[PDB]
Amino acid sequence: ATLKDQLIYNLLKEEQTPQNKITVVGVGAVGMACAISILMKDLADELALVDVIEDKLKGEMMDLQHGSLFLRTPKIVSGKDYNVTANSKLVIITAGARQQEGESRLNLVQRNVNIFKFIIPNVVKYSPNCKLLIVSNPVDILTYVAWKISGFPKNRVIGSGCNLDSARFRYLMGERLGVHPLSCHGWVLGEHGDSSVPVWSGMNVAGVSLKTLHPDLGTDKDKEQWKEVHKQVVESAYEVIKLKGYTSWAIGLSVADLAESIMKNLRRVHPVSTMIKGLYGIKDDVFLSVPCILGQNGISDLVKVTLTSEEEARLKKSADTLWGIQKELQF
Amino acid sequence: ATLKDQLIYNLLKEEQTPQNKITVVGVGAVGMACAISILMKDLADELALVDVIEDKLKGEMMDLQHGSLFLRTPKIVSGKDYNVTANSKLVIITAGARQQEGESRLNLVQRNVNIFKFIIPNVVKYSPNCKLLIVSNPVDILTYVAWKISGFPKNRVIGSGCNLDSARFRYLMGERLGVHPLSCHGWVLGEHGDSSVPVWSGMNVAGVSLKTLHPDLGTDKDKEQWKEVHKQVVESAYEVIKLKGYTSWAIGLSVADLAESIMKNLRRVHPVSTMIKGLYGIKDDVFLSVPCILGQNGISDLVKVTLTSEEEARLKKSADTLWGIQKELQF
Amino acid sequence: ATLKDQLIYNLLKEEQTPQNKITVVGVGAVGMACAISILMKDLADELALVDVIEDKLKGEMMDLQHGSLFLRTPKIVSGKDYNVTANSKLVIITAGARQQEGESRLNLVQRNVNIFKFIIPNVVKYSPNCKLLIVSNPVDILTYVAWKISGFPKNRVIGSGCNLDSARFRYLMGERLGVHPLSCHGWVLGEHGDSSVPVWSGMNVAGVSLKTLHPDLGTDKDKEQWKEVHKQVVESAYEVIKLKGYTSWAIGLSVADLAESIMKNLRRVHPVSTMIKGLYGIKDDVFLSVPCILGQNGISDLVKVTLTSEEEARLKKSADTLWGIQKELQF
Amino acid sequence: ATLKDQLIYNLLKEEQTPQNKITVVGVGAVGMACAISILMKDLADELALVDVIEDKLKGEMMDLQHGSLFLRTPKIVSGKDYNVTANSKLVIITAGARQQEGESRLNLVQRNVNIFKFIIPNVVKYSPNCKLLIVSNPVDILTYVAWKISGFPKNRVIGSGCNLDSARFRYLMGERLGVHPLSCHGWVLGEHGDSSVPVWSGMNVAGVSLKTLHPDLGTDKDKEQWKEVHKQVVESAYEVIKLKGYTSWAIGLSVADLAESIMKNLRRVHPVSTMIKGLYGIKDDVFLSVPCILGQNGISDLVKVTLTSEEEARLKKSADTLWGIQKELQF
Ligand SMILES: NC(=O)C1=CN([C@@H]2O[C@H](COP(=O)(O)OP(=O)(O)OC[C@H]3O[C@@H](n4cnc5c(N)ncnc54)[C@H](O)[C@@H]3O)[C@@H](O)[C@H]2O)C=CC1
Ligand SMILES: NC(=O)C1=CN([C@@H]2O[C@H](COP(=O)(O)OP(=O)(O)OC[C@H]3O[C@@H](n4cnc5c(N)ncnc54)[C@H](O)[C@@H]3O)[C@@H](O)[C@H]2O)C=CC1
Ligand SMILES: NC(=O)C1=CN([C@@H]2O[C@H](COP(=O)(O)OP(=O)(O)OC[C@H]3O[C@@H](n4cnc5c(N)ncnc54)[C@H](O)[C@@H]3O)[C@@H](O)[C@H]2O)C=CC1
Ligand SMILES: NC(=O)C1=CN([C@@H]2O[C@H](COP(=O)(O)OP(=O)(O)OC[C@H]3O[C@@H](n4cnc5c(N)ncnc54)[C@H](O)[C@@H]3O)[C@@H](O)[C@H]2O)C=CC1
Ligand SMILES: NS(=O)(=O)c1ccc(Cc2c(-c3cccc(-c4ccccc4)c3)nn(-c3nc(C(=O)O)cs3)c2CC2CC2)cc1
Ligand SMILES: NS(=O)(=O)c1ccc(Cc2c(-c3cccc(-c4ccccc4)c3)nn(-c3nc(C(=O)O)cs3)c2CC2CC2)cc1
Ligand SMILES: NS(=O)(=O)c1ccc(Cc2c(-c3cccc(-c4ccccc4)c3)nn(-c3nc(C(=O)O)cs3)c2CC2CC2)cc1
Ligand SMILES: NS(=O)(=O)c1ccc(Cc2c(-c3cccc(-c4ccccc4)c3)nn(-c3nc(C(=O)O)cs3)c2CC2CC2)cc1
Repeated sequence: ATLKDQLIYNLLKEEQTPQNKITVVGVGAVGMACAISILMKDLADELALVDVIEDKLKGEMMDLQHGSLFLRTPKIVSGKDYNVTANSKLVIITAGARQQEGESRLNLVQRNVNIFKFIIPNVVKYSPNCKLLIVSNPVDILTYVAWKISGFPKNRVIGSGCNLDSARFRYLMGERLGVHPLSCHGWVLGEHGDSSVPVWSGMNVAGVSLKTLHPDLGTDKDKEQWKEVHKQVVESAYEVIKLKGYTSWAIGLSVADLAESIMKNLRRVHPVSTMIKGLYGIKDDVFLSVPCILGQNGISDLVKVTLTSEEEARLKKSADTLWGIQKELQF
Repeated sequence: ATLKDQLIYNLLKEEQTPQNKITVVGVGAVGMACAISILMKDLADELALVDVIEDKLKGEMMDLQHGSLFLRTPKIVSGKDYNVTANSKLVIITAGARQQEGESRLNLVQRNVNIFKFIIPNVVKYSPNCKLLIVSNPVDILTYVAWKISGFPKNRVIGSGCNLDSARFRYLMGERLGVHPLSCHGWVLGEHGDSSVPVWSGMNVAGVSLKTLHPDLGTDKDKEQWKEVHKQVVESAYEVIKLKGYTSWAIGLSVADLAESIMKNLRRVHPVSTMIKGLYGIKDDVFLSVPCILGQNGISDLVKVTLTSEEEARLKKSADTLWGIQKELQF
Repeated sequence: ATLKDQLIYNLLKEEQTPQNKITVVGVGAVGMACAISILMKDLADELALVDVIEDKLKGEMMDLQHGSLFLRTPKIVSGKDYNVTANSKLVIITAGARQQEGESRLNLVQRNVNIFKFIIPNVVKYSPNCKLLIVSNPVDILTYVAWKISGFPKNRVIGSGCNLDSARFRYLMGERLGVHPLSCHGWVLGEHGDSSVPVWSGMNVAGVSLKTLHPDLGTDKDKEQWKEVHKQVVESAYEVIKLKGYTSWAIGLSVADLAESIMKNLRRVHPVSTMIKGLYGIKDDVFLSVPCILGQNGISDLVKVTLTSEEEARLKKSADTLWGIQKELQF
Repeated sequence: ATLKDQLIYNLLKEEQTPQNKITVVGVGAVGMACAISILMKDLADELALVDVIEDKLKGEMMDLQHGSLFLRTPKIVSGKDYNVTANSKLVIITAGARQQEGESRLNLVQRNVNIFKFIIPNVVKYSPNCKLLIVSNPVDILTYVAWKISGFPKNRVIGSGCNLDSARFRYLMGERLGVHPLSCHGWVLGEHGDSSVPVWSGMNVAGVSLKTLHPDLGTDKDKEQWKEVHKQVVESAYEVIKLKGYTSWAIGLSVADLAESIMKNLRRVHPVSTMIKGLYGIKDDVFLSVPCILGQNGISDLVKVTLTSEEEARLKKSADTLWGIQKELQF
């Protein structure tokens, strides 16, 4: 008899069957920040990692495993084969190609489409009932791509979208007011990053409309230049990329926040990218961030924000530019 | 009036003072993993980061700040000047040089000594009552270096030591037994890494001694080769380094574990590197890991583990080796 | 030698000092729910309990101590003597008399004033720098009582106020909308309980004003009867009291929420009872709930909510009523 | 269109299907302490409460619901009908009769059996795949009763047993040593309370056997009287009952600890009561606490503690007395 059998009497030859499993595909800085954030929030009973770089993948898995004593996620697995991902409730895509020096980031779209053409069918093959959370950029385009390839209904395909943009907005708003971002409310909608739309009518503390207090809010003649808050939502992201080479910690925390609502069926409202055709005169299949109710079935509902004519037109124009690029992608 | 003053009536304008502050020096992978782990465990109400690479430092700080919505640590600061670190309760040193190709371990440690000669006096100036937690390698030697440079009493100078090695031991033990590492008990003592000592007499589940169940435990005669568990404690560290280039997540969690005991005054027992002169025939100023009680004053007590003659001789040999290196360091 | 000295070598024998200490005075259902909530949220490194019923006090203390394995608050103490409370950062007052059958509300408050005349001077003696959080009812009147007895500056005397009423409001709002209360925003201000004021202009999801969507919101004309949401804020409290005899769990969580902002210096915004003289035509020393910024110094700022004429008149009428009662209290 | 439909566009008519549901039956002080502890540890996505006292049940449910803002458990339900319990992963039984003044607690056994004859078939009817965790006293007898009535395999019927007794043991051990109970290891096995067995051979800090350090450990001639540690495991429970009337907080934390391992599939080792026939010469169907591995299938394995002849005989005698009473219960 082995020492294990000397010490331990077994009652059950059990079905190792995962109940609250999450997969992260792509273990770059973003994927691993999502992983550590999910692990430290105790959201999964099993975590699977997938990548194409085999040594890096195994090393990251082992590094996490060596911390198991300090975690409450008892099973961490990895592999290039998607059988390690079977029966995931939630599959997070952070995979992408490396932009080469000098080239334009427009070259990355089709490269990442080709990556998704390999990833997404394998995800579906092993977790046909999962929710897909897309993080890879350009995220609104790639969420549409993931939706198309997966065949999933739109409630189960979620783009991380403007959840991070809105977190940055509330951070910068809190800095100006001396109030924790949790008590500073404001919504950035539409496309992630450059073209996002700040909804000035919704910016408030304790239910007090800042736009009503300060009618110049969000205009160019605002002597306090609150529009700079949204400008810095975009430019601070480019600044972090310039300063440290990439961003990782805030998106990792953002993604774990989305995973928390999904895994725990919270029905909190998050600005994530969803298939928005049938709103705002948008007549094309495109994904844009609006406030969505997130839970165990993905996006079950969304909030219809009342928009100014200018805000609505910006969303329509974003839909047009998304549709224009999408019709030139090769599936 | 400003929008802020329209919205908010100020009662107090008093110089806010830091209450439960941690500093991390060095924002490579290890420092940032310590940072994110401390942040996600809510161990500090203020986090300061220091490095000599100014752009990387600012970018990491901003990245964390952008996740403020998702955290409960309201102040995150950074700078190359140590005034940002003033009044830390705990200062975590992860700074070090990059060992160059063909650079000897002896030349490398001296370069880290020269780094500590700049860091530690500056830390002491602005937080003279802090606890020092030394992570940089060689960690046991550099804990001695920090102790000698700081002038601190020995209770307030702690090497992360074998807390990580023991976590790896318990992970590997749990893998063999099918039990969570939290319930698998076993202690790795002495030097971090290469020369660490597994204390087979303490390995147990539910208080059942594995050595008494299986007297070959820890010997080469053991048909089940349980010595491989300790061999993998050392080799798996080198394997992660080979596979992903460095280690970060497990040491980050290990450091947060130590920080939790110190910041919350828990008086849990951890194997950390402490001044061991007076034990095991060691008469030199050497730091090695033994089980220590950790709380608000650093190391207040240590456990006197009953060691075999062979185990004691390995600690004494380690102390001899460490002192031989330390007495040739240029301070 | 003793077993303890065989096992443990002591380095430091120094008077341990309290670092992040909370006291709860009064260990009825409300005090103990505050206690367990603070313990399970890891808000304090020392918890002191005080009451005049000595056996009940010791039994509650011991019961918590027996769960120490499952907590991270290493010191739990109690006594009728206030030396056990020395150096608390936050002192939570839940003490009060049992209203007798046929005893008037005016006779009852005077009995709680006489209780506060013994409690508050003793608290101040041993923690002169603490923040006072008053929970006992009538909470707004007794916050004034504690302020006048303590001599504390107004920033350090806080009534739990309408944080609980607003939580009930958001729960009931979330039930109607199918959204988690965390994402349902609405503020109940003024007096706790009976005479509280719902601020319909601030009720929103994702920054979308419900009053602007549904102009009948808050009126008797409203076919959807949203005023019933605020009516249930008051009536559901009385219903719980009728059904289980008292309320405890929600106020315990509400108090822990306030304690979290104070202990961690979060500067989140909470509707708590604060000195309101100078607003809304109120010239008397009266405490009512408005949104306040809570941190390490108590209430540092308050938000000036834009109120309708009717809302402002209700706050002014409340202040008139409270002052009429307070000026007849015997100190 | 209602305000809800004006604000929110619905994507999914969804199956409200519970994924991580827990039920507590009996909402006395113990049941509600288990409930609040489970809620504050975020273990369930749905909590159901059952009792026969209808007003108390509704009041406790409402009090919890009013705290929803401060929790992450989005659905709290209650009822006397067990359809509210459908599809629970884990069902915790804390129901029991009130001992009348003067009568012997032996009269309670059959009264609580009769209670279980109503409860357990209804639990099975609506959650035929759940794990049953029995807390009601006498817990080892009633765990056997629940096992018999339910028809479940023994891995899915768990008595809270000596998990609490062992937590008290480690608390008292920590008090003597000045070490947090988390670092003080020691096991109390067998029957809950009066007849429990302290396993002195397993008592250790950092793997250091206290019995080997101090061979009088656990004997009557021990000049330091460490046997008093186990005496106080029993007597401190009776003391709390005398002082406050009952115990609740420590058992609530104990039960949440067991629920954590079960719901998160941790495979930690806990001393819980399990059907032990086939060990220690025990030839009868009886439940006694031994160290069990707990996870998503309940008790999957148990540790075979090496026992002295006296320890083994105490467990055999306990089995005999359990069997003697059980054969006089009426099912
Ligand atoms: N939506 C948002 O708010 C944010 C999104 N991101 C995006 O996250 C993505 C990843 O960011 P980083 O980690 O910094 O990039 P990275 O390039 O370092 O990591 C990408 C990983 O994907 C792996 N990969 C490539 N092809 C793969 C394939 N078929 N299958 C599996 N794995 C594959 C790669 O080997 C790599 O390890 C980027 O697209 C980035 O723009 C980053 C921050 C904010
Ligand atoms: N004790 C343990 O268990 C473990 C310790 N380590 C050690 O952690 C240390 C850091 O590891 P990595 O982050 O991977 O290396 P890294 O080289 O990427 O980071 C070191 C950082 O220290 C900075 N630095 C150099 N001189 C400085 C000075 N005067 N002041 C402030 N910052 C300075 C550097 O700019 C660098 O950003 C290494 O020595 C490593 O061996 C790594 C894992 C396990
Ligand atoms: N502000 C809010 O939102 C809410 C406040 N409360 C109030 O909390 C207070 C306590 O509620 P319960 O625990 O249910 O009542 P309780 O009567 O059971 O507990 C009050 C405790 O105060 C003790 N006491 C009396 N005089 C004392 C003195 N000098 N010093 C120390 N302790 C003393 C009493 O022995 C008692 O144990 C009540 O006034 C209640 O109305 C209750 C829930 C909501
Ligand atoms: N195993 C352990 O370590 C510990 C176990 N306990 C035991 O917990 C049990 C409950 O303790 P308390 O809450 O203080 O007692 P309690 O008598 O106040 O609560 C029992 C509840 O069960 C309800 N009840 C009675 N019959 C019922 C039925 N058919 N169906 C549903 N509910 C029913 C009762 O109405 C009552 O609300 C007791 O047996 C106690 O000995 C208490 C502490 C330690
Ligand atoms: N609506 S969309 O058309 O899908 C969409 C449009 C635009 C972006 C910008 C972008 C990209 C990115 C990378 C590679 C290719 C393209 C690309 C290619 C073709 C056409 C359009 C865009 C975009 N990366 N990126 C990052 N953001 C972070 C962060 O930390 O926020 C870190 S990199 C950001 C947000 C910027 C930092 C604030 C993204 C998406
Ligand atoms: N007792 S000592 O003399 O202080 C002491 C002795 C030996 C070590 C080894 C070591 C080093 C290291 C790097 C550079 C120089 C020296 C050095 C310089 C002079 C003299 C001796 C050694 C040591 N780095 N390193 C790491 N470990 C990890 C991990 O993840 O564990 C990641 S890098 C480890 C632990 C090994 C991987 C498991 C460490 C300390
Ligand atoms: N603005 S004020 O003048 O301070 C102020 C005015 C009125 C109240 C009502 C009240 C009392 C209470 C008890 C005893 C005496 C007095 C009293 C004495 C003198 C003068 C006026 C009132 C008030 N108790 N009480 C509770 N609420 C809960 C809960 O769970 O909410 C549980 S008991 C509530 C809130 C009600 C249930 C919703 C409270 C405060
Ligand atoms: N092995 S057994 O035969 O099942 C078994 C045997 C003995 C007990 C004792 C007991 C009871 C209890 C209540 C009612 C009836 C019987 C009873 C009836 C017939 C025959 C035997 C016992 C026992 N209640 N009780 C509590 N403990 C706590 C705590 O906080 O620990 C709070 S009440 C305790 C533990 C004591 C405080 C430390 C329990 C079980």
